[PDB]
Amino acid sequence: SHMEAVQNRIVEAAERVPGVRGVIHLRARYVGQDIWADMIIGVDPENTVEQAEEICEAVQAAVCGKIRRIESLHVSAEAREIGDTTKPSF
Amino acid sequence: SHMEAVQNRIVEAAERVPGVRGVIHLRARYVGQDIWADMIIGVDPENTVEQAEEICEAVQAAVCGKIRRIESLHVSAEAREIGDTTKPSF
Ligand SMILES: [Zn+2]
Ligand SMILES: [Zn+2]
Repeated sequence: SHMEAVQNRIVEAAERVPGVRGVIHLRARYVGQDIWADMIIGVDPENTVEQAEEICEAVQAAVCGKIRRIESLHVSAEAREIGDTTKPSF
Repeated sequence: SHMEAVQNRIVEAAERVPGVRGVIHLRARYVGQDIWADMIIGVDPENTVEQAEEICEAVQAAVCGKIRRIESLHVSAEAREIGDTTKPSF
C-alpha cells in the first residue's frame, strides 16, 4: 500500500544513520497531501540521553531530506541491546 | 474538559516519579470507555538510555496504577536540562 511504501522509505533512511539500532515504532498519516509521522528508534543503551537525542535529530534530518511529502516528523529513542528480540522492529 | 482532567492526573502521577523532569509530550484518546495514551517525559541528559528506560517503566507503572481507565500507556524519554525552556511541558 501507499502508507506501507512511505513507511519502508522512512525505515530505510533512518537505519542508514550512524547509531540507529532499528526502528522500533513508527506511525504516520496523511493530512491532505502531506505526511505527519512519529517514530521511535533503538539506540545503544549505554549512550547518554544527550547522545541519543543527537542521533534522533540526525534521523529527523535524514528522513525529512529524503522524503519531500513529510511535513512533520518527531523522532525519539529507546534502548535496544544487540541481538534484542524483546522489542518490535521494522 | 474530560480529557484535560485525565491528562492533568497523568502529568501529576508521572512528575512524582524519581528522575522525571516534566512531561514534554502527552496524547490520549478514549477507545470506548478506556483510555489509550502515549507520553514522553524529560530526563537528565547525562542519564544513560538504560537508566532513562527504567524511569519510563516506573512512570508507566505509576500512572497505570493511579488511573484505572487507562488500558494502554507507552512512555518514552527525551533530554531535559535544568531550567530548560527549549521544549514544551505540561
Ligand atoms: Zn519531542
Ligand atoms: Zn516503545
